[PDB]
Amino acid sequence: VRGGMRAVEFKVVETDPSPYCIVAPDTVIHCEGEPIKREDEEESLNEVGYDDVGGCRKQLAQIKEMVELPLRHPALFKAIGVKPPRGILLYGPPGTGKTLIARAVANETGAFFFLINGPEIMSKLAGESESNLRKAFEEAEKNAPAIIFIDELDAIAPKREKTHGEVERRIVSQLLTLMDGLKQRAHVIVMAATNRPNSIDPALRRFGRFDREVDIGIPDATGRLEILQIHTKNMKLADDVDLEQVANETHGHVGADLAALCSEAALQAIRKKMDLIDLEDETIDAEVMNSLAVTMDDFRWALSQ
Amino acid sequence: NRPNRLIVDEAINEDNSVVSLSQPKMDELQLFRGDTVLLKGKKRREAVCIVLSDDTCSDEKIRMNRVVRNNLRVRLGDVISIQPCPDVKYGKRIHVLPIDDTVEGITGNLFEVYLKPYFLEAYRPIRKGDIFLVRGGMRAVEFKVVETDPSPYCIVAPDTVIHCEGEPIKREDEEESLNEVGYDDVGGCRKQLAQIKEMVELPLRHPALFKAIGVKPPRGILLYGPPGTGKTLIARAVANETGAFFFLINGPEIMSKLAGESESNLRKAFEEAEKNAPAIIFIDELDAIAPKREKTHGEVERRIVSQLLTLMDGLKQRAHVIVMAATNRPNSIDPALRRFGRFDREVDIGIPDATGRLEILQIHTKNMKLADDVDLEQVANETHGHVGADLAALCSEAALQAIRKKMDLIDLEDETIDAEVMNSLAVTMDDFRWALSQ
Ligand SMILES: Nc1ncnc2c1ncn2[C@@H]1O[C@H](COP(=O)(O)OP(=O)(O)O)[C@@H](O)[C@H]1O
Ligand SMILES: Nc1ncnc2c1ncn2[C@@H]1O[C@H](COP(=O)(O)OP(=O)(O)O)[C@@H](O)[C@H]1O
Repeated sequence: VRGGMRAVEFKVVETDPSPYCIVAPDTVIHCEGEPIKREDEEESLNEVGYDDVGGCRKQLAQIKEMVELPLRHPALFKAIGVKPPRGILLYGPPGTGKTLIARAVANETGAFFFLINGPEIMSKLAGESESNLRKAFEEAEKNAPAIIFIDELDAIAPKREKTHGEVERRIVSQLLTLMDGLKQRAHVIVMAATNRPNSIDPALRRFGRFDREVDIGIPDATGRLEILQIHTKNMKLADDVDLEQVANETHGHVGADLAALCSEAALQAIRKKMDLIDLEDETIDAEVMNSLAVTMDDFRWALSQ
Repeated sequence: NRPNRLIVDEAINEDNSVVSLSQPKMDELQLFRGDTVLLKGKKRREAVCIVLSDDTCSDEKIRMNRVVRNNLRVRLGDVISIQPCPDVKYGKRIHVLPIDDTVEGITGNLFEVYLKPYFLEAYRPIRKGDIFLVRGGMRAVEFKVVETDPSPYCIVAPDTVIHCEGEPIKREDEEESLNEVGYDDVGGCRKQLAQIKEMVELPLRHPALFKAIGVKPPRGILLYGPPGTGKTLIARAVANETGAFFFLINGPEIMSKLAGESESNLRKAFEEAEKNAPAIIFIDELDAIAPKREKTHGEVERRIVSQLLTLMDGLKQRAHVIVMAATNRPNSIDPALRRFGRFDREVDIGIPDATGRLEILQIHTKNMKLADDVDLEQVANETHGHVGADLAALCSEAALQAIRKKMDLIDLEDETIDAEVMNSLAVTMDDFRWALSQ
């Protein structure tokens, strides 16, 4: 159930007409004050899903079929002799949803996920850095089927003309080795992200490595409208809010932009309304957050900064 | 929902005894042009002031300077209640002492140099426990009201006796010095401050909001502009002004530690800002740490940036902590620092305009005695491309020049400088002329 700028998950502990029934205007509803703890096999809905991605469609269609078999039907490859794609490279400017896309495909496919971030790896001491890459790959395999997503890849593999360092080079090579090291039982796929080919070390393309590529462009008008909706699903929008308009005027924006736009319009709304009445810094009351509504005026303010 | 509850906004009048409301509010409250009022705020505190009208003030808000705002224990944005106080009467005795860390360095008769001028026929209303500021002798002295005869409040009239029994009380933790950076110490920037202010308003003043909400507040604020533009000053003020915890990081400083010892510091810094959140982490010369573009080169130089990137992405939590950095321009910085969740907000602090300099000039001459011939508007008018650091240097030089001609030749230096002396000395337009001509 969505509201007060967030979503609450509820479990049906028992129904009178058991085990199923319809909740009618007369149905009494008990809600005895104690919040149950989530059970391992009960994925939170607050998780990334294909339904949290907008704009991409053809790209998702491709990626989906690419991982379908290896990540959902591993035995197939134990019995078969064909090779599934091994590395999927994601092209596009920042805030395009590459990470979001990779995280969803994983969740959405029950796959094990492990995120690697260049800046993060590249800040470890020399040697301590590679030990991590290996420890990472090594773990993704323990829990395969799994998806290893290297975030800012070019932060690790730029070699072209920009590489320089008896460590910088020692790392790439390490990544190359680790890549070729794949291929086994329940398969694990590697997904990386960068702004464009040119950034990456040509070696990473060499077939058996990142042999598949997907370019996530910038959304189109419809794409933004879509993205807008996704990021306003938990908030109360006034009737004057025209997302289509908002979508129509944000030409070259990317998801990260639109999300920021929504976040700002809501915080702006929170500052005029709630804020001035003043019911903050305590333990925010649901009813309050629930009544507050972002207005087209609030998105106007955001689009004008 | 209480016609007497108002949002404490900034002051137009720098005088410690006055607060401004709007006429329609003065009516609704039935208050007059000079009525003494009783102001209630936080930590069960109070203050007594004189209320004037302000056509630029809004019905809901109340303008009040940092002295009163502190006496009340409220920050801008906070709410206080106002009530009339006509029953107030002329004071008999008054005991006040200076706050130790505001008189170190000087010797002399403060009463004569400070109290006497400050009160003199102004009929300032004071409530016991009040702490007020007085400027002179090229510095500001802080005084606390230890006790008033007509207790707990009264007016200081030409007849009111004023005791000042020689012992300087020690400051109390929760009593911020007025000698601290404030929005009132910044001039020129306005729109930039307006932006930054609203950016940190919620996360730094209403943390729980984000515990209960799912929206993301800006995470990194990047400040663009040439040197001496007040970027550091701006960041330090927003922090103070918002009760936020502040932690300064300086590139050159970090980049001088041994390899590894340098990153350990960045982490230890971020790690501490979080301990005391809400907090503001200001990285000073950022480009001294993150230039990567084409100018980065070093199995340590790179290892640091990456470290900063990691630390940035590491943010996001309970009471939020915001990161503010400063550089001369985009180009200088590593493009990676822009990547949304990091320094996703930018603010360009240009060079002041004519009015901006006039403003800045005033701020840096508030503690000195200016002769009547001093024309700051002129001074402002001729300093075209100057920036705050310039104007401040200009003031500092004009005063030192004044000190060298006057005091200096009479010769009463190298001993324990007497307040009365420093207080009499006045910087003349001639002194600013000398400065502007070097
Ligand atoms: N197609 C999209 N649909 C919905 N949200 C998106 C999309 N693209 C980006 N976003 C928003 O922008 C943030 C983008 O960051 P991320 O997914 O890490 O993208 P990238 O890896 O390109 O930087 C996401 O967390 C999401 O909130
Ligand atoms: N807008 C301003 N208002 C008042 N003083 C200013 C302003 N800008 C700069 N200054 C003066 O210049 C010195 C500028 O240094 P700093 O604040 O560190 O600026 P920056 O970080 O750009 O070098 C400040 O301490 C202050 O005395």
